[PDB]
Amino acid sequence: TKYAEGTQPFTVLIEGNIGSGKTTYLNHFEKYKNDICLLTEPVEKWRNVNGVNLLELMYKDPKKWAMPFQSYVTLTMLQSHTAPTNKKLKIMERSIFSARYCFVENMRRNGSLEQGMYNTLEEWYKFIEESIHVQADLIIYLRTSPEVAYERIRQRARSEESCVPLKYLQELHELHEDWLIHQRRPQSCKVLVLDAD
Amino acid sequence: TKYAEGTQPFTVLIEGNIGSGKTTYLNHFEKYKNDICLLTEPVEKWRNVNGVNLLELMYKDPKKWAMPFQSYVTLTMLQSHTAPTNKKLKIMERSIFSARYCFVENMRRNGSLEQGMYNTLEEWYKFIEESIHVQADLIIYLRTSPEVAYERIRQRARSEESCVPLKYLQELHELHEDWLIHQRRPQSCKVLVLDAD
Ligand SMILES: Cc1cn([C@H]2C[C@H](O)[C@@H](COP(=O)(O)OP(=O)(O)OP(=O)(O)O)O2)c(=O)[nH]c1=O
Ligand SMILES: Cc1cn([C@H]2C[C@H](O)[C@@H](COP(=O)(O)OP(=O)(O)OP(=O)(O)O)O2)c(=O)[nH]c1=O
Ligand SMILES: [Mg+2]
Ligand SMILES: [Mg+2]
Repeated sequence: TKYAEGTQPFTVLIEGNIGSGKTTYLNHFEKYKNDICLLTEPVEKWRNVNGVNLLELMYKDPKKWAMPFQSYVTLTMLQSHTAPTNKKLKIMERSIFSARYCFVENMRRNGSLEQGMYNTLEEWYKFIEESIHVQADLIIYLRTSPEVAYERIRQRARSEESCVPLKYLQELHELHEDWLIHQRRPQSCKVLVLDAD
Repeated sequence: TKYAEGTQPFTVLIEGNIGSGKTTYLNHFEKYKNDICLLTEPVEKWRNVNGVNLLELMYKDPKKWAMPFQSYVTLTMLQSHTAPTNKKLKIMERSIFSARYCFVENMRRNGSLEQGMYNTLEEWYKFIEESIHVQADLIIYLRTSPEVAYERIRQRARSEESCVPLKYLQELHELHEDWLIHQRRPQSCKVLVLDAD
């Protein structure tokens, strides 16, 4: 019997590249706060971990900070996945699955995460699967081109993202495609594709 | 309810400094193994995580590797704490508590863990406490002098531990005292103190 098992409503995960408009899309649901559990913009947690900006530290020095940063992403997603609600609907920006299948995998490929750091994160994912219930009934995938993602990133202008290269977003885009369109990853529930260009 | 709640027998934790004799002490129960769940020598997991020696890497480069290493230590302890058994007694070498209250404390103090890494591990520890059940009925404390621990470490001669100085063991000793003697930490059930010198 897993933690939070049987405590969760029908759950929708809002996914897509950085700057695909996940927060914008979820903002339309806000007037319905009373009926829907909305867990949005988890990045604010990562930018301020009791005063520490892990997002900043990660981009400045990935070979040292990518590991703690992803471990903390994993935690905050878990907190949101397992958060109690009395409501019939929960909608989340991001999920433990995108952290794992896109970000962690990409950082393994680019060498930000050495094998040992990758292995530790992966062993955690496996234990989490056996011990903690992650409700997932629908994923809405905001599909975008890397060029479009890139312009939104620049317009929003997060200081931490000011050095994010187009190639990185191309890498992440394909990984979202692998996961949500080509079913290269084990995880499976309904996916609704939307054009966010 | 938390993961593993109501699944665990009376649980004994064996604690003490590096080289204090936890495994040696647990060896005395080997003939009772069919009636006691015995989880010994977790360092063997940390020396080989699919071929990666996390212990070795932590000691060669703590500013980089102490974080992922402590994260994996935490995981493996948790795997042992929550492991199913039909036996009426469980005895474990180490616990999540000594990893948190002794090793992580010391690595933060000596600057092996930056605030960001420290904060990440602590946020995990907090969530684990909410989500995962850790059975703890007795701690047996194999109390040693740092000097004797040092001798035993040198005799055993783990290559990973070749550069461990007496000062490090003195530091850990006072953190074991702080927790198990002075009780300046949260719970810790009853403690039975043994002279392992
Ligand atoms: C989920 C996740 C985000 N990140 C980073 C990428 C971004 O710099 C930042 C937030 O990314 P996103 O999770 O994509 O959030 P966003 O607000 O940028 O998305 P949108 O514009 O569609 O609303 O965190 C990781 O490094 N690893 C991760 O696992
Ligand atoms: C539990 C723990 C151990 N360690 C390290 C210290 C040691 O080098 C190694 C194993 O230490 P110990 O957990 O003390 O195990 P041991 O086998 O050396 O003890 P004993 O001789 O009493 O049987 O792991 C950490 O770095 N962090 C931790 O949280
Ligand atoms: Mg957003
Ligand atoms: Mg031992």
